Amino acid sequence: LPKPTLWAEPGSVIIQGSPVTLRCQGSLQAEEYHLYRENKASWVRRIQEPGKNGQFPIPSITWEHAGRYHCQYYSHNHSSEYSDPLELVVTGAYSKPTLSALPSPVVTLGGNVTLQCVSQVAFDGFILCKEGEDEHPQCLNSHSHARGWSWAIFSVGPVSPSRRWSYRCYAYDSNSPYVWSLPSDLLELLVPG
Amino acid sequence: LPKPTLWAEPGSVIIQGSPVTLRCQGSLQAEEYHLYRENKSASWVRRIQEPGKNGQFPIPSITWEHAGRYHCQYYSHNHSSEYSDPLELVVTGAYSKPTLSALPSPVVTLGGNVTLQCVSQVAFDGFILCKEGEDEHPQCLNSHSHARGWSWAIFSVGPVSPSRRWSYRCYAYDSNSPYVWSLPSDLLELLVPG
Repeated sequence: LPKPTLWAEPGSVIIQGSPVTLRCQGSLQAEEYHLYRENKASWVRRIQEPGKNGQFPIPSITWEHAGRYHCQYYSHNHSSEYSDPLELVVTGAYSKPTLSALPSPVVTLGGNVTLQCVSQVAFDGFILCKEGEDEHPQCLNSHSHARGWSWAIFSVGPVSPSRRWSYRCYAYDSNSPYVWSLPSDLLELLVPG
Repeated sequence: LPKPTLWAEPGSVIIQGSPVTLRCQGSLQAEEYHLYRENKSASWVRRIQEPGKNGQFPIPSITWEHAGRYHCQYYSHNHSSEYSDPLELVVTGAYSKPTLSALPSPVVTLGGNVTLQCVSQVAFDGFILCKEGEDEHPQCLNSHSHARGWSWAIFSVGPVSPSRRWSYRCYAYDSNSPYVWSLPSDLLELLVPG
């Protein structure tokens, strides 16, 4: 039976000391749940019999709150399968990095530009974001699947389209960073209203 | 004397069988031009009358070998301006194609998370992500990083396509603790005329 849906009411990448709630949507005939996982134990909200999901608010958050998050609505008899693991992130812990436009902040119409993200400390993890219109801050992380077999990944958060929203990826080797393979099969993202 | 700046007209990243046309502007005084060259590359040239027109370098049938970072430095009277900031020429479609699989699914809410995956059959190390434009050709973002000193990350993106309120922000975390990012940094906006 359908795995629940779990997102964060205000957002996912939050600043320490900010209100946040973890809303779980599943089958309306839901009586229990399942949350946070890093070592077995759980935050369960046994909702009566209404038509209002099972939220999980927290006024002040901490760094420990940061990790994976998955719910699991339980029925009078039926037990459902887990859902999508949520990536809650708390910011403002270490030394703020620097983002430098290469070469010039001024950029031509449809040009290329190298944005340098630096810091005073050694780091092998960085984030790039973007600011749109009505909506709020949106960032992207990149990780790799080196173990077993190699290929990178592109972790994106709260998306906000306007016109065309399609993604295509490439592949190459460091021997030649300018000569690349053929684009991938057009992947079209789906969004409700 | 001012520094020139070169750019492609049909775009900087193109496929085989497609026309490539680079352009390097400057001052209306100029007379000549200059092209790229690397650790084992070859240099080029073209001559100009006296007044400034456009300065163009064509390669109708594009080819992999032509794939390299470029440079432009013009000539005036007695001196020579400075060689413009390099601009990497990219030729695509050489080998085995990868697949893009938005795990665990492409369907996602406005404010839903998602992880577009690009896995390749052959052990590569350079992967670029490329969202397409409505009338604008796809804007491409590569993610490479350093090693020496104290490692830092650089986001090398292709054609810039400005849309709404512009602003960027940066962040840094540790390997052991990935769900904990540093404080925000300054804001950065890209400048594009009309």
